[PDB]
Amino acid sequence: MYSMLKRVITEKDLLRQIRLLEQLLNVPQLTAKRLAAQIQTTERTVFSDLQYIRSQLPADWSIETDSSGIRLRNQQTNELWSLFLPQSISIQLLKELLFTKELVTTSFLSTSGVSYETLKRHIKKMNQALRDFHLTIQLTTMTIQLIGAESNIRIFYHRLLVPFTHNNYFFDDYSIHEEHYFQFLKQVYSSELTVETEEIFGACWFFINTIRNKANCRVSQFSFDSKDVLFQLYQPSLAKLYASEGIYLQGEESFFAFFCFLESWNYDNVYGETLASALHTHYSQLRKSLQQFVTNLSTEEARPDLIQTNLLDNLLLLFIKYTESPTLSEQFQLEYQELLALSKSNQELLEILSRYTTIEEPTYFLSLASLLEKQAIYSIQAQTMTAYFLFQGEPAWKAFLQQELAAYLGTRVKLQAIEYVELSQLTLNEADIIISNFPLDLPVFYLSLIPTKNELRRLAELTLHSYF
Amino acid sequence: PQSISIQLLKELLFTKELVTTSFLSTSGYETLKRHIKKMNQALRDFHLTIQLTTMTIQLIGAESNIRIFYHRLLVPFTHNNYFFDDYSIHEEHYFQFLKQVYSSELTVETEEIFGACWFFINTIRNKANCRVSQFSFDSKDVLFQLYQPSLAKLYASEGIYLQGEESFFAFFCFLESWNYDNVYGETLASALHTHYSQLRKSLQQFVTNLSTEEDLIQTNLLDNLLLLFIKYTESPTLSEQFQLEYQELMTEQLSKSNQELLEILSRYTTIEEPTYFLSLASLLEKQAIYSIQAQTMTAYFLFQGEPAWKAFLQQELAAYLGTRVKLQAIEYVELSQLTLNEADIIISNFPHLDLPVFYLSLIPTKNELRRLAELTLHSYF
Repeated sequence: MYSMLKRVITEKDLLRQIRLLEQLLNVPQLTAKRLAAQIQTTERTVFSDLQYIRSQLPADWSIETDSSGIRLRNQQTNELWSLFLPQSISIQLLKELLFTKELVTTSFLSTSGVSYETLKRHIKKMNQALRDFHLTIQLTTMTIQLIGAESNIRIFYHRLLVPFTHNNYFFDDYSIHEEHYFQFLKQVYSSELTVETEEIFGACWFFINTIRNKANCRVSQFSFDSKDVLFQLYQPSLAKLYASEGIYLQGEESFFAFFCFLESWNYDNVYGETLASALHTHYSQLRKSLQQFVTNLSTEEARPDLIQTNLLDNLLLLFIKYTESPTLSEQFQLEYQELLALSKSNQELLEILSRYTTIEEPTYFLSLASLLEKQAIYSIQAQTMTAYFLFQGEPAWKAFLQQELAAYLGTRVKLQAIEYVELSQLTLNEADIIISNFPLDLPVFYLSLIPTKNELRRLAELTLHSYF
Repeated sequence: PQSISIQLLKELLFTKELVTTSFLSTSGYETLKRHIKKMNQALRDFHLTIQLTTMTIQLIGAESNIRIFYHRLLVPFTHNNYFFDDYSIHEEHYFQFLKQVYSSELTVETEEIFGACWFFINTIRNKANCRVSQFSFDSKDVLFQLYQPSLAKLYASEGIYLQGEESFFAFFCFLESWNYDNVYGETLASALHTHYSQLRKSLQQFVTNLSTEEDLIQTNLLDNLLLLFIKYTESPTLSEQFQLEYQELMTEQLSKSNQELLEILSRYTTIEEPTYFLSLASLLEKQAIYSIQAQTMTAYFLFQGEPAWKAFLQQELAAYLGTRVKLQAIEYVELSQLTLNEADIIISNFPHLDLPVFYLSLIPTKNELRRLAELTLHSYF
């Protein structure tokens, strides 16, 4: 979330205060002094932290404190983060290691204000969270450096800084650089290679790749195919984007930049005609195997509608992303928290992915496979619950109430009006319920004649196994 | 059981006049005058009142309003033996009556327990010699004729012969239990078409003229209004008195148009103080309009994170939020260029302070799914 940030701040008081700050931007209610539960500390410290914060807010911010509680008000949000984050040594150190491969230790001790042994002690802590990304900061009396494969260095920064894509402390004058990414998207969206993408994710990649290129930290050590078709199609417009920062991309950098862009592509996409035809013409082997797979999944769950969903196009794109570079696609999984009947049939997906590529721990991939499958199946499944509806009282109001309830319960809950006589029903499944206003064996949800706010909370709650 | 109140209801439920000493001692005069004048403040809400003399205890006002009050009082108690001695036996009689209707070409959907409870009360009141009078009705009315034989047979099962006014009133209790958005059997439908086609023609002009006055014709408004007009024209007096039952509902939940409705109404029946009719009519319009508005709020959806997750989550949010809510995926770009209305929210997990944002966690908790439902409530109710 900001949780990468949280793992990398080594100063606890400052982390605490960062957690306080987010609290009062995130929740524009009044928060109670009692909030201290949410931050997990004493109210005492909350009050000391607030005063700490107050003493250094820019003029147009304020924190107002009373009986009604605590609240942050302003007469833009990242100006607060730009004030507080650089107060942390570990963030200062990561900011400098993003822009140069190596720092002079004495010169960083000088600007941070700390002793070598103290920095050693912070860097030990930081190295515990970098461990997962396959990185470590080495500290000598001469040099401070970020050791690890350049691809993994960039993925870590991307995870860490994507939320700060509009922050001037990390990306000096970001808006001018983002305008370059916007211009590249316009050209893409206005051509027949148009493709939908996550633009903040894209733009932050553009920023990171530019900065590492200017600091002479180049990527390598991954397989790709120089002659890959999608790569060749997009290479020109990616060359122009990076050209706008005075970057020329050598062979490896150029594929990396393209891979980063590809990772930003959405599912259920709308592809321009040149992209479409390239995907129909140059990936017809993968496609056909996935077609077979989707027909066999549909057959095995007993609903041929599946074949008319986007599952085929989504799975193709998933496989493309993985077979473009297994080294990279694997390493890119670190951007996120890697958190039965499909999983059996997914052994066929797993064997198809041997046929084009090799992969080691496919758990993340299978889980994306599953999300796409599950998604497809839910787009076509009918209703997964029957809200049985027994209502005695004024007929006009029953009919209106019935209609409001069905609409509000959404398109997966069937609301069926029944009579007492008919309720001798062995049509009940672990999921189903009866809604009633009449006292009445069974699981019954009682509604007031005019449903209360409480009744409707609990009612939505009990639909939840039918939705996520 | 020790509610002296109840206890007085019951004797007057099952007995017209009381000897007051009988109650005075059958229970435990001045004390009773106290309980009655407090009772009497609710009674007034039904145009009822209890009267005490030394001689008798007596519920003054129309037998009709008494029975309506009892009905609001007991539809919940319909499967209770304290009020309805062996309800099981009696309800069985109501079920056979429905079958002789439901099997047959007179079928109509109704609220069966509201119906059963009317049958029980009308039985009780007739056997205790409290007759209704004091309304207007046509004995040769075709819907009444149609249902009279099956109703006569329902009451015959309790040993009752329906004396004329009691006949129509039992028919009306039944008619009042009929649902809207109904489906009618062949003989009922044919009656409807043969005796109300002109009225249907006039409500159809009305629905059109109302649909341009602000696409309603896709709704079921027409037939539901026909049914309203059918209930009402059977007895405006009884129609208005039965509104006493749900006073609560209506007094909190298109007025000029409805003058045409009244003028139409006036060609078939009297329209003296047609307050309820006007509230019912408004509630049908409301539901008809409701089903045809489509989207009343927009939830803009800003997501960054794993694209597979984006697509699943967008789908499931959209379904959960329902059809009256537009889930629109936007990029950060368009946030500044949103022209955004009262109801609208921004759902997100990328982070400007003062905005109608609802922050979602990459797997939303039951808890934040509760809150989200809440934000939609003014678009659904």
